[PDB]
Amino acid sequence: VFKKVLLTGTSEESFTAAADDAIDRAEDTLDNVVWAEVVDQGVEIGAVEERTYQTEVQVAFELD
Amino acid sequence: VFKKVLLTGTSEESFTAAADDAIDRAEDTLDNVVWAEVVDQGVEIGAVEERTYQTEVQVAFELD
Amino acid sequence: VFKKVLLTGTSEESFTAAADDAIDRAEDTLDNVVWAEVVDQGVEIGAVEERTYQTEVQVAFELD
Amino acid sequence: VFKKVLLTGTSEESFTAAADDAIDRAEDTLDNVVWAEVVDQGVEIGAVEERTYQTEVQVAFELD
Amino acid sequence: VFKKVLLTGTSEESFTAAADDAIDRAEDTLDNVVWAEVVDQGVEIGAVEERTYQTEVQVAFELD
Amino acid sequence: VFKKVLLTGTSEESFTAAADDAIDRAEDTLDNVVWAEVVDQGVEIGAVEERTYQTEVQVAFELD
Amino acid sequence: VFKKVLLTGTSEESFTAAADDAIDRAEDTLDNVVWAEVVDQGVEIGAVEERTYQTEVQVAFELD
Amino acid sequence: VFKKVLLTGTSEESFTAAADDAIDRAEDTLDNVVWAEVVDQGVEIGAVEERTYQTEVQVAFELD
Amino acid sequence: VFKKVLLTGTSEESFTAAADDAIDRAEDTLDNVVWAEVVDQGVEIGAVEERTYQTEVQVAFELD
Amino acid sequence: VFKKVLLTGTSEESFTAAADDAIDRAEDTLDNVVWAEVVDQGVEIGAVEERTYQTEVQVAFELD
Amino acid sequence: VFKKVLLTGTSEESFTAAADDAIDRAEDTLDNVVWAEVVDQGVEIGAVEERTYQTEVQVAFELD
Amino acid sequence: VFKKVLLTGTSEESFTAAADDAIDRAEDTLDNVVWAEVVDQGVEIGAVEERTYQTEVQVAFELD
Ligand SMILES: [Cl-]
Ligand SMILES: [Cl-]
Ligand SMILES: [Cl-]
Ligand SMILES: [Cl-]
Ligand SMILES: [Mg+2]
Ligand SMILES: [Mg+2]
Ligand SMILES: [Mg+2]
Ligand SMILES: [Mg+2]
Ligand SMILES: [Mg+2]
Ligand SMILES: [Mg+2]
Ligand SMILES: [Mg+2]
Ligand SMILES: [Mg+2]
Ligand SMILES: [Mg+2]
Ligand SMILES: [Mg+2]
Ligand SMILES: [Mg+2]
Ligand SMILES: [Mg+2]
Ligand SMILES: [Mg+2]
Ligand SMILES: [Mg+2]
Ligand SMILES: [Mg+2]
Ligand SMILES: [Mg+2]
Ligand SMILES: [Mg+2]
Ligand SMILES: [Mg+2]
Ligand SMILES: [Mg+2]
Ligand SMILES: [Mg+2]
Ligand SMILES: [Mg+2]
Ligand SMILES: [Mg+2]
Ligand SMILES: [Mg+2]
Ligand SMILES: [Mg+2]
Ligand code: NA
Ligand code: NA
Ligand code: NA
Ligand code: NA
Repeated sequence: VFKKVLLTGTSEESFTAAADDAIDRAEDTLDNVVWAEVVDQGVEIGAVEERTYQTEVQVAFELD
Repeated sequence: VFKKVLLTGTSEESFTAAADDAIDRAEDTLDNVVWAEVVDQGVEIGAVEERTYQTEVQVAFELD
Repeated sequence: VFKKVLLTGTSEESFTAAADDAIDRAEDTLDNVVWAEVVDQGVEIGAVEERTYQTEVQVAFELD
Repeated sequence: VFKKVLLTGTSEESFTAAADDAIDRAEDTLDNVVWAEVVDQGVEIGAVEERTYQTEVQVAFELD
Repeated sequence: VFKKVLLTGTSEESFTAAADDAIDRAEDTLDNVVWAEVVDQGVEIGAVEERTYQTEVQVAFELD
Repeated sequence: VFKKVLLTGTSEESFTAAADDAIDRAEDTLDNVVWAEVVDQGVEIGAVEERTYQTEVQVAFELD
Repeated sequence: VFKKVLLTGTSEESFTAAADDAIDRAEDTLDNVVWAEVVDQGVEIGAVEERTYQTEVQVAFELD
Repeated sequence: VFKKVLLTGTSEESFTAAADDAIDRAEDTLDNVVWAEVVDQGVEIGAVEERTYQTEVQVAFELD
Repeated sequence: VFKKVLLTGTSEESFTAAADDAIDRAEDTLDNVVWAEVVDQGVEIGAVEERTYQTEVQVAFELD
Repeated sequence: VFKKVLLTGTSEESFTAAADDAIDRAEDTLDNVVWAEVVDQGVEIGAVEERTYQTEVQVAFELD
Repeated sequence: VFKKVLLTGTSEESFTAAADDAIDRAEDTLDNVVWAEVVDQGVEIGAVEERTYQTEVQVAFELD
Repeated sequence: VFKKVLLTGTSEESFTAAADDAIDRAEDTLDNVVWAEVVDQGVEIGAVEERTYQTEVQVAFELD
């Protein structure tokens, strides 16, 4: 059985790096991370000092 | 990094109040709740005494 | 077996009341109404005297 | 010919009132507003003092 | 309030059995499981000895 | 001209059998049933004695 | 309250004429037809003597 | 950079002519119109003397 | 077993004729073409001498 | 690099068997088939002697 | 109230840079740009000297 | 007439490079490649030594 968690990573550099940011966090806390699916992308402008790229991923991990 | 939980709130009054019901529950248990996105709405009729409005939200919270 | 009818309710007050308007009509004519799913919402402005909220629902009822 | 503008209204009270907030703004600036279609709903929590309901609408108006 | 977890069940037999596999896991760990919604189906071929059917479900459970 | 009715069939056995359950009901009442399109699948757990598979189909039939 | 029926019209000439074919049938049987929304289009080739254009419409009519 | 405007053209003749009606209006007012994407089609029946075909297009034009 | 090819037909006349243009090409090369499903429509303006209607179809054909 | 082919399998028994029917055909002709994604399901009724389940899959295979 | 404009940015380097290209243009002309949502991505090949990445964004800005 | 092939490119570096990987393969084998549309993005983690970015594109090419 696989389970997915819905995470939004951030980066000041790129959409790829923002996806990596989410996956890194998943790997900090979860065992057996197997894949991530991009489900949304966007950019925060008017709340931050530098544009911040956001990539939302479903991160799948194997249970047991 | 943000994480989302998928919650369905209920209310006997309105769709807005049903969204609030989910957000209230998230805030009981989670720190740093930042936003909610409505993803579905419906009404339970033939299981309850009074019509029950349901609003399903992805509730986003900041990790750390 | 359940069947659904696709109804658009109207209200001069709210989206919730417009959903109720459709469900009320279903219950006038059908037995065993069990649930409604919101599928669209909108507002009529330039055909009516007062803004009219519209909520479109699939209304499910049990056959037999 | 109709044209649509994509507006997000806000309210501290309800999703219906947030839709009205967008439509009111359209009517301030545009002639012949005829209808609005809800395309998204959400709630701002962690940037404001009170929860703020957001309703995004395509607001249609007749040209000429 | 209901919460959903996003699980992918597997089976060497059928899509129905793969859905059951996810629901079984949810029921091992959660109280008050009430319903599951199928959101995706697929088949793993080139990583396994026998074709493996996958059915992804949102599994809803009642909180409290 | 074809018309479609939106039916949800149920089965304690499988998603295929639940689709058949809806089609059987359509054929009880309608002439010239020609095809069915699956539009949703799910499982009822916390209202029934045994898990109940649901398959929702648009059932098309030829008019005249 | 409005209700919609899901009809597929056919024509050997065009997608527009196929939509008209469905609307014509609705108007044969229903009072107060107000609008139609195109939801699908296709072409039957390998069952007919001439290509047959199909346009599927939700046809809305006012109740009462 | 390209920008899109969301226009609904109308015609008493066809869906193609309704798309043209929107594009014609865009070209009246905008320079460097490059393409249009159909996003919706429908028919107005119960507000007009003759059925009126509507085709909604995103009309893209090049900035500068 | 059926297979589909994803083709975009073009016409200077109409969306229907653009669909036909794709189907004609499929029939030049493939046996047992059975149906086509429209999946997108658009108009090329700023690359051609005359507006060019495009209709994208999945064209299904029977294998063997 | 992976490529996908869009195939509809058929079966008189089940949706799972119809998916298998498509995958079997892919494996007859292609090397390195790795996975299949279900994209549609339906039932043919009014053209065949027995109901025929159809499952449409994108079948992915590795190039080289 | 927020308003969105639908812009397609271009870059010879990356999808991230193409999003930035659109946002830069919005910021040239608009005050109070707050966020951008990616809605499409693609690559122009057969009209340009070098592959050109395109990222389409809804760019939101606060009115007043 | 245009045709599209559905390809998934891979890269250890970025989503942009993964799109390029698919387009490069198309250009190895096909004449008159004109454009690519991104339809999915994801990351393989638990099958490879280094995270592998995947970008799925419909690659369009002109026939004849
Ligand atoms: Cl989710
Ligand atoms: Cl329907
Ligand atoms: Cl838009
Ligand atoms: Cl495809
Ligand atoms: Mg930096
Ligand atoms: Mg998002
Ligand atoms: Mg009360
Ligand atoms: Mg729901
Ligand atoms: Mg009042
Ligand atoms: Mg609607
Ligand atoms: Mg207040
Ligand atoms: Mg939104
Ligand atoms: Mg076995
Ligand atoms: Mg999936
Ligand atoms: Mg049994
Ligand atoms: Mg459903
Ligand atoms: Mg003729
Ligand atoms: Mg269809
Ligand atoms: Mg005329
Ligand atoms: Mg529309
Ligand atoms: Mg001509
Ligand atoms: Mg397209
Ligand atoms: Mg048999
Ligand atoms: Mg299909
Ligand atoms: Mg360069
Ligand atoms: Mg696009
Ligand atoms: Mg490297
Ligand atoms: Mg994918
Ligand atoms: Na989730
Ligand atoms: Na219906
Ligand atoms: Na717009
Ligand atoms: Na394809």
